[PDB]
Amino acid sequence: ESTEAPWVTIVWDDPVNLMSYVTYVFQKLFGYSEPHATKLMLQVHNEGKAVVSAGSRESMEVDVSKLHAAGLWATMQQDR
Ligand SMILES: [Mg+2]
Ligand code: NI
Repeated sequence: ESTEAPWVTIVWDDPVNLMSYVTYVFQKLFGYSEPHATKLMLQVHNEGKAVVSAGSRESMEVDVSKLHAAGLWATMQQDR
């Protein structure tokens, strides 16, 4: 198949960061509203991970880097 396909950024639950911090980071880095950021934070915390953004591989690479700088456990993968 082709490599021009969409990717996602995933945040993984970590035992150190405050829930309030994670909500704030999603608002700050992605411009998300409070209800949206809180829902994603709670999904990370209750499911162990959440897709937080989606787009091209190169765009997701930026989101991962931004999240790492904020101290969050982020990875990216191709979306199937
Ligand atoms: Mg994390
Ligand atoms: Ni998917």
